[PDB]
Amino acid sequence: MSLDVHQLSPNEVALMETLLATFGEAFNDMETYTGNRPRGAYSRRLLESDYFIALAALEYGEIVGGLAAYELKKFEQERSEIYIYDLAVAKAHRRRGIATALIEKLKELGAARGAYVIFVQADTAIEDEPAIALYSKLGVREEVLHFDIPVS
Amino acid sequence: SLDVHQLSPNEVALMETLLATFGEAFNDMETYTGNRPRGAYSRRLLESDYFIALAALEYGEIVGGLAAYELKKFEQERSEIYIYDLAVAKAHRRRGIATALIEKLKELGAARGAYVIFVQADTAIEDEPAIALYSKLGVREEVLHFDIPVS
Ligand SMILES: CC(C)(COP(=O)(O)OP(=O)(O)OC[C@H]1O[C@@H](n2cnc3c(N)ncnc32)[C@H](O)[C@@H]1OP(=O)(O)O)[C@@H](O)C(=O)NCCC(=O)NCCS
Ligand SMILES: CC(C)(COP(=O)(O)OP(=O)(O)OC[C@H]1O[C@@H](n2cnc3c(N)ncnc32)[C@H](O)[C@@H]1OP(=O)(O)O)[C@@H](O)C(=O)NCCC(=O)NCCS
Repeated sequence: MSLDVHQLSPNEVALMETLLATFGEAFNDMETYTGNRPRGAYSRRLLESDYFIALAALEYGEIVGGLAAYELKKFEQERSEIYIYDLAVAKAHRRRGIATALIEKLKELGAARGAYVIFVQADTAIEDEPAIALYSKLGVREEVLHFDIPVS
Repeated sequence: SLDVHQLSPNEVALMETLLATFGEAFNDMETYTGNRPRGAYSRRLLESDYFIALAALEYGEIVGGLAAYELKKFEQERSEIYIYDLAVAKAHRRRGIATALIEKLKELGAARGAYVIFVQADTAIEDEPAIALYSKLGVREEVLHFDIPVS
């Protein structure tokens, strides 16, 4: 395997755009991830922010997977946690340890940031158990309730 | 009536009071207050533009509180507000306070381009008021939560 797990820099908005296409195909929601892409300026400032983390997995120059996460600096104590928002690997490239490699990279990035934990919500439907099997091996599962409150 | 407003960088002595309010709603007056950050640290956090701290007052004192994070999305120029903790003092429970905190967050989320506010709710019997409050302002979905150690 020639896998390269790479943290996107502010100098790599172009890579972020391709990663969005990887997310779209993997989530079967191309319209959401590529239908109204941000401007380079917006994407750039996000990449040079203190809390946003974008990882890309590459094979011979091709993006085959990636991860988007947010570092949450806490208020009750001097500590931080990393929230994995999106994580995806291209279909032809799955069951090969790419997602594991991405999370392993996020761990060593987290330890360098002083974060004490990484957490991620797993959807529960039929499409999910590959991710659930992935998350169950790395962390501790707990069943919670999620609510989407609308904003006008 | 009620007074819900956002905390400011030079309201750290009030944030630290809100930290205590969390400690009694949650019954863990040691995680939220047994190891509080430096005075220096907490203003840095309040001066940040993605962290949102809300305190509900009635008569010049804390009854409710909210701590949230604005998540600027990468796929589109939009934002999502993640409520991390929402708490109301027990003495003043069931008076529409938690509702007023979320309504305030809606108005500020709109001024940030936020299209949704999401919040997690566990399942323990003590948390049925939260689940009830949340189930009427948003549609529920049952998900799995995973805590992965950085170790
Ligand atoms: C979930 C996903 C990222 C996993 O990618 P991946 O690179 O294939 O995962 P890995 O190869 O590292 O697999 C790691 C372990 O997780 C388990 N696992 C992964 N996929 C599995 C599957 N379909 N079925 C059962 N177990 C699975 C296995 O234990 C695997 O280890 P193993 O091959 O040694 O048995 C990929 O399936 C995907 O992109 N799905 C679509 C989007 C999605 O669900 N994202 C999650 C958002 S949180
Ligand atoms: C959940 C909590 C914040 C609600 O606070 P609140 O100010 O009392 O709630 P509100 O007054 O605004 O209630 C609004 C609606 O929510 C529902 N609700 C609130 N509490 C309820 C309860 N014990 N039982 C049933 N429904 C309840 C009702 O529909 C209520 O409207 P109503 O009184 O007119 O019938 C509060 O109970 C609390 O702090 N609990 C402890 C901590 C917690 O669970 N936090 C959430 C996770 S961070």
